[PDB]
Amino acid sequence: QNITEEFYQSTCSAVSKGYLGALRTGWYTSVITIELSNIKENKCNGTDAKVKLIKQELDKYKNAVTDLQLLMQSTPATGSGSAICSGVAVCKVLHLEGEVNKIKSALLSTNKAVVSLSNGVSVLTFKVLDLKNYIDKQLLPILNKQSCSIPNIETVIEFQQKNNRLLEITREFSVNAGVTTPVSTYMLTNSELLSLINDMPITNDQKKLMSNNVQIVRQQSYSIMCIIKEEVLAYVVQLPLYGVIDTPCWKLHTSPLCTTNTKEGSNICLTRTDRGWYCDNAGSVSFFPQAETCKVQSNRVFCDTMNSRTLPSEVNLCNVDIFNPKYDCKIMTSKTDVSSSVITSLGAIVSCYGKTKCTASNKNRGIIKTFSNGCDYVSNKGVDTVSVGNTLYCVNKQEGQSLYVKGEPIINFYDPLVFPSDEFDASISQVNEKINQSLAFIRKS
Amino acid sequence: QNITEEFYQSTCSAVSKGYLGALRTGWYTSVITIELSNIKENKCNGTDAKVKLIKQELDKYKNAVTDLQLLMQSTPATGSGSAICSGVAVCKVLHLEGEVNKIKSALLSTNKAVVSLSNGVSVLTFKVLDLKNYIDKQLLPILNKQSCSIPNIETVIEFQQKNNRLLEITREFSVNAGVTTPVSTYMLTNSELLSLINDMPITNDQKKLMSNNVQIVRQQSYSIMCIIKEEVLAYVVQLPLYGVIDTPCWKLHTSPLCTTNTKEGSNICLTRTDRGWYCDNAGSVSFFPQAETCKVQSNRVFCDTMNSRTLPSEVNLCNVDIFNPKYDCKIMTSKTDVSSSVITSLGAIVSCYGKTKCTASNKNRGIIKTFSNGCDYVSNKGVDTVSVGNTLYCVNKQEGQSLYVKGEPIINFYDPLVFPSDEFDASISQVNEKINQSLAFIRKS
Amino acid sequence: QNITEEFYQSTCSAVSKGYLGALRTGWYTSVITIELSNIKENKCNGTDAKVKLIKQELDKYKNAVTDLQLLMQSTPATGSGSAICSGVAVCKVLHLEGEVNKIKSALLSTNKAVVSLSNGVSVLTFKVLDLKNYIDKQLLPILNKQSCSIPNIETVIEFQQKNNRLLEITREFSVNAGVTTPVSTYMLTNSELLSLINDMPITNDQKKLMSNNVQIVRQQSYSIMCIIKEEVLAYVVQLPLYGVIDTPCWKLHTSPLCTTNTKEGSNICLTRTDRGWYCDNAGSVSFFPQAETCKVQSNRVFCDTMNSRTLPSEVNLCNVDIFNPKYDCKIMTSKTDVSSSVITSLGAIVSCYGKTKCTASNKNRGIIKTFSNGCDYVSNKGVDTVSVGNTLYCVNKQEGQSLYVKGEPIINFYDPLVFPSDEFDASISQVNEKINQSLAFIRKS
Ligand SMILES: *[C@@H]1O[C@H](CO)[C@@H](O)[C@H](O)[C@H]1NC(C)=O
Ligand SMILES: *[C@@H]1O[C@H](CO)[C@@H](O)[C@H](O)[C@H]1NC(C)=O
Ligand SMILES: *[C@@H]1O[C@H](CO)[C@@H](O)[C@H](O)[C@H]1NC(C)=O
Ligand SMILES: *[C@@H]1O[C@H](CO)[C@@H](O)[C@H](O)[C@H]1NC(C)=O
Ligand SMILES: *[C@@H]1O[C@H](CO)[C@@H](O)[C@H](O)[C@H]1NC(C)=O
Ligand SMILES: *[C@@H]1O[C@H](CO)[C@@H](O)[C@H](O)[C@H]1NC(C)=O
Ligand SMILES: [Zn+2]
Ligand SMILES: [Zn+2]
Ligand SMILES: [Zn+2]
Ligand SMILES: [Zn+2]
Ligand SMILES: [Zn+2]
Ligand SMILES: [Zn+2]
Repeated sequence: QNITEEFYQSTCSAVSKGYLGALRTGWYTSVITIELSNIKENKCNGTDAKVKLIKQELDKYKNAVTDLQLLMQSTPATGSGSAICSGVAVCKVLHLEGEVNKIKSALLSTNKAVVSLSNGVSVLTFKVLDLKNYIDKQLLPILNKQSCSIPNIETVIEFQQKNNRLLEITREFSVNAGVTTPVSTYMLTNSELLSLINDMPITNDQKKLMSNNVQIVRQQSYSIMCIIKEEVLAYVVQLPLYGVIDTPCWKLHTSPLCTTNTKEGSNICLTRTDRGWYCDNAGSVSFFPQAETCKVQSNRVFCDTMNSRTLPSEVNLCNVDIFNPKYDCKIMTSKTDVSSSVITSLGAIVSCYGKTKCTASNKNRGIIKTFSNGCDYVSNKGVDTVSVGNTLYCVNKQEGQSLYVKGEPIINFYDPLVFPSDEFDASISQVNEKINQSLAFIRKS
Repeated sequence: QNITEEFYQSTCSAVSKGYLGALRTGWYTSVITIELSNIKENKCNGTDAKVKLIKQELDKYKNAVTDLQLLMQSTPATGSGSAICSGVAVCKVLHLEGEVNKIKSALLSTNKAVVSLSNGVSVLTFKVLDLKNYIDKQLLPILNKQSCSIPNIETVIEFQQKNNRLLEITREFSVNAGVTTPVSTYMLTNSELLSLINDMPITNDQKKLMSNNVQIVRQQSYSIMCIIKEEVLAYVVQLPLYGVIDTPCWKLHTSPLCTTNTKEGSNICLTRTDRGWYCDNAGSVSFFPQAETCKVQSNRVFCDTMNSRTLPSEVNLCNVDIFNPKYDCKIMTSKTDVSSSVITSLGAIVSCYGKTKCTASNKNRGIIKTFSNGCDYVSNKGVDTVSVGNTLYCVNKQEGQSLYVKGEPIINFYDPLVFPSDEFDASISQVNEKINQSLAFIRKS
Repeated sequence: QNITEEFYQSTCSAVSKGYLGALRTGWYTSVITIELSNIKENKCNGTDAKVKLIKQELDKYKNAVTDLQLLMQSTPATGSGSAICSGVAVCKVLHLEGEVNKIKSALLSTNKAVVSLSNGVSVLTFKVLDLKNYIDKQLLPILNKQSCSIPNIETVIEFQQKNNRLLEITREFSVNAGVTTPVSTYMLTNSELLSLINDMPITNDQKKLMSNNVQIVRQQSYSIMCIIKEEVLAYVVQLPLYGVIDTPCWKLHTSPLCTTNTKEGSNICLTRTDRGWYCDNAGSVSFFPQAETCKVQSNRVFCDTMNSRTLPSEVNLCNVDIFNPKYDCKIMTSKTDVSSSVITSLGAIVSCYGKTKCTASNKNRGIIKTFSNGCDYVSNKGVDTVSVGNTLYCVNKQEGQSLYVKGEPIINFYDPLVFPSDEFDASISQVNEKINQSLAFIRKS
């Protein structure tokens, strides 16, 4: 909806509100079949280039099938095994005797058909390529003789077009140990993907969402290779199910908050930790530390709960009351006062220290704000770039309202001498108790 | 052989035993040649589309050769230079005058031939593509006249098939600064790779291993571009030699071990460090911290010693006796009691703290175990998924025996007040001495 | 110029001097247009394979245009937005009404033309592909009838060659959300890149530099997709401008510096931090912590200031005087004495501790130096490999002069008992004051 921002001068942090989240909570698997031709090598009298070209392209069909066969005899484990158990279970059903015969019967007349497997999964099966029809009708009557018949150059070219998708799928499945991500258009065409989305047991408001963000759907999908058996090549595409739709999502941005003394070695720093995406999820907050686990389309966010952290909903109160022991508001400390900048959703946080020249300029007006020593913030309204030292950042031109929450920087509440300057993932209340215990050691003496 | 597991309740860690390791200790280089045609651009009377198509494809042959030439005038350094010295030394020999003339003579009649270079290396050379034969026989008599002769569409298509492998190799060598990894099927076909494996100075038991794991061999190989000189395109493929075969390998899994007090801010945590693959290697243990440096095929492990750490064999005794100062059993400490789970080889470790809902469910039975506060473990026998908060993990369905080693969690042996909660790569005996020194400061006062 | 090295025995660090740097400080954008044909699907009497092949390839042209259209309706945000503001601003100008009509007029007769946009940018526009000319002249008179005319197989093949570049560009723009990097030869051919370099407002000495390192230029460039409007496909290529040329650049290499006591648990370690590339830049030093932000061609370095840190020029004095509080010479401390090696530009630093077998061998001479416990260094003159434990490193064979700066290891100046063994990003003067404060706590008692 409306993207807004709030910069907290007290903690040198910003929160971008107003995002609508789509959290993946389930998987929808689908079987993709390719009708193959069970043929063995045949040698006949061949000389003219058209016979050679067909036999050359026919061998690329042969090596592609054998490459997929030795891939399933020994399949190397992948780091995606903890996320593909839903689709891997489907490949084990197809390897059972008689199960490939079922999908082979349902896809006898149409491209799409629903198939009830022997494991209780009513999966939707597609036949995206038919090589048995082309080889047995156009190639076998030409090559299964004493001397090879002469094929036309149209047949040589038409067969290279059909065989191409098989070769490209074997290429991806071989280099990725049968589990590929994202799902390419070779694994599933955009036309096939939209038709697959439409047939999903999801709401009409949810089908419009996945259809407008098909590239994000591909990046959050898996393609799993199953088995080759009885002239059938089958592989499972594992598509995301977003059980959480239109949930509030905020992104926390943090920057170092140091003191501004004039002698280096006499300054202490403080920075909020656990920056990233926070979204309401099932009575708690799902935090996403990794940056690539949430795809954004500027109004919206698409996250995967596979790489998330479950936090109490009180964690959002660290932005308004950080000194409350009721919520573990975590920080890191040091004595490294180096200047930096963070480009937020509607502006930029600037931490300027030392002799560094920090500024924000407009392309046609020039320098419109020069930052002093400390932590500050600037809106994107009228600002194009932000320069910190010899580094120039670009400000996001997204429309929205920024709110500057003025307040005393909390680093000024700390006596420098007894400060813990080597804390990593420490809570605010944790550090204060460590300071109260270290001050008693000076009180008695 | 038999994959087994041992979960240590005292240290919240699991060790997966029974893996057979294959550690790379050497390199076997091989020269791959492509016979090129030394031709310059020729212009003749051309109009019909077949002459244009040949000249268009002929220019793609020309720009591909010139692109490889300017790549060798200035070749950017790569991060693989510390691992390709064996193959880079071979390219420098070919750049010597008269050395390319030798391999050009040995490959005069056959595709494969052994060549003794001028540096003491008896390397095996392959001729995988012959473009000089096709250009000089089928194209030059057509184009080296006053007016161009009319080539058939079979020639136009047959030349695009042969020229394709050259264009794809130049594409990989250009984007990767002459050093590509893994070695694609364009650099070396599966047929050429198996034939190359067979001719290696390794045991017959070792040839069967590399032939059943060709994809892992590709991922642990390098393709290095040499020189283009005297109508010859040569590049070295650097293949792995596994001097260590069938060595015991165990994978250590660790999870946070915290106390279970009811007031947050009064709990301390502890976690074993240096998780990853450990393998016996030459009287010591080779530890692999990076996750991608060891490829697994579920019975076996394929690691590269390039990114390994050499540890004394006593490091394995940290799983049975962690408090022994004879071996530096390292841990990290904090006060961050956040729930998490780790999917092991035969089960899952669960560290549950706070209000987090941790559970393990079966697809048809439902919740079969609910974890309480602390660190626990569950077998894969009967378990399909593990849920921690809003995150659901998939359990590996590998067959094996798990062993639950009961014991008091070592975190209970620590007084919370004087605990060091900010140690990173500290030893157990190191921390205890720091606690004995900090307790004396309270003893005197 | 001349690459030299200096190893500091006192700090276990090496500095490789003599590199000439090229720091990117600006962007030069250019518009790349592809003339498309505004056609809708037409159905006529078609049977022979040539009509089917044209209509099949024509649909791949249709889906490629529609895929680029739905990509611009909703474009996912990328992590490169902070570096593509220069090029993104150009795409917004083309989306204005009447602006695409201007470039469409300038490119009416030639491939290249300068166009003054409605935002003050005098950009250079290229027309690299003309599909409207081929479709409207060779395909529309064949297909826009009652029954389809029979096209020759030369037309079917000639159209697959022209349409291929469009399909490959749509593939890259779709998987990368309209912002691709590096810029492939499909986005911009080597012939087009060199011509684009030549027309740049840079010095003749600067054009020779970019032309000899086109692959590095591609890796530091961006390709941004603009809009499809009025039979024109336009996208911006953002090329680097190196405002800093021939600047001195040094690379700092660090290795752990531990004590050599015989009882483990009684040793302390120390390591300089902030290793990487340092270059003089505008009166300060630009430090590059990330390894991939600087491309090297062995004489030269090509860095991007987008991911850099601005430090005072006094930071170089940490190599000759580390104990001076005037510059924050930062270190990290621990008690982890594990052996390791670092391959430098002209040699190798070796930190050998414990029972580890550290050595440096020559291929024909064997072991030429055996390292003892502590930190040492070896030149590349006569050395081929360096072995530490079960790990073998390769030494860079670059020509240059090494200088061994002898000195007492600074770790011996520290009393082990009161040492801070858990400091991360701490300054030398910071740690010494923490030791002076901890010794007073023992002085009074
Ligand atoms: C967003 O802001 C506009 C004002 O520009 C307001 O009219 C609208 O109601 C806001 N949307 C929501 C969901 O509050
Ligand atoms: C064609 O086949 C015959 C056998 O039917 C064989 O004798 C002859 O050599 C073949 N022609 C070739 C191989 O060119
Ligand atoms: C593996 O376990 C089986 C029991 O299922 C046993 O018969 C076999 O000997 C074991 N293998 C080894 C190498 O001990
Ligand atoms: C063909 O070649 C002749 C010279 O031999 C030249 O005069 C003529 O223009 C050419 N035809 C073209 C270029 O179409
Ligand atoms: C590099 O070293 C050579 C000596 O081998 C010397 O002649 C030359 O002047 C040096 N270059 C520079 C720029 O100092
Ligand atoms: C050819 O077109 C005619 C109409 O003009 C139509 O009746 C006929 O069925 C077509 N032939 C086909 C579709 O094979
Ligand atoms: Zn069929
Ligand atoms: Zn951020
Ligand atoms: Zn030959
Ligand atoms: Zn693990
Ligand atoms: Zn035109
Ligand atoms: Zn280095």
